[PDB]
Amino acid sequence: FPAREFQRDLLDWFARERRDLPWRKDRDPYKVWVSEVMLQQTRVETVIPYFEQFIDRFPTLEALADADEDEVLKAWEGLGYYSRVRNLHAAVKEVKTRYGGKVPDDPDEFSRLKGVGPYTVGAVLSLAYGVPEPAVNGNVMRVLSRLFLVTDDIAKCSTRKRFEQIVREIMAYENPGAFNEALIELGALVCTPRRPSCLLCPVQAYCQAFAEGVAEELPVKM
DNA sequence: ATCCTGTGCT
DNA sequence: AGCACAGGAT
Ligand code: SF4
Ligand SMILES: [Ca+2]
Repeated sequence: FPAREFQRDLLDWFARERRDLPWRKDRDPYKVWVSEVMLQQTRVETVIPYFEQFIDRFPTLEALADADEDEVLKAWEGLGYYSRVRNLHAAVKEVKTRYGGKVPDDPDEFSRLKGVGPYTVGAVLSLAYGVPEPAVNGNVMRVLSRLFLVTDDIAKCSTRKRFEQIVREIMAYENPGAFNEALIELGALVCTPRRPSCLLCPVQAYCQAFAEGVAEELPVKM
């Protein structure tokens, strides 16, 4: 696989098209983390004002850690999935109490926190700390399944481990955050669930699904 | 190594 | 009423 050329085309596209979303204002692991939790459950159009309101109320990890659960829930109200904010709240309290108030940059340690799974670990650590971990969410699974014609069920850990291995092989190690962000952004804007915009895709020349005319059949979910 | 869960959609 | 979605699940 011509990974360097792929990285060039993907990252050049990302340089031009990257959305100036609120959670991209800085690289605070706390803020990235909050935005990833919101985006896991809610459309970007709705997350935008909730994120700003949430971070206004709780600007830093310690601010959230120290807030009463009532205040946290009030800030979440309208987003639903309240157990997921309760878990975030417990996790940042644990960060304050056992991890010096700093999000661990060890994927293993960060993963032990309540609610924190492989994707959240990869997103937060690569975006905020530049740790070369894969950040494979639904968007990335769709992009990789198409590029590499992966027809395995994406609900399976074996399939996700394969996607993880692909990212580790093709990642731009000089900027893992940008690389991971770019794959997610491509999935959001171009390589969409239905009718992907293949004709204006920056990595079309690399894509096996486009070449075979089966992009809309991918990814495979049982 | 999942399959479960809250949610939205039709 | 039943299905799709989307990640973490121990
Ligand atoms: S060419 Fe189409 S299917 Fe392939 S990655 Fe680009 S948008 Fe996705
Ligand atoms: Ca975990």
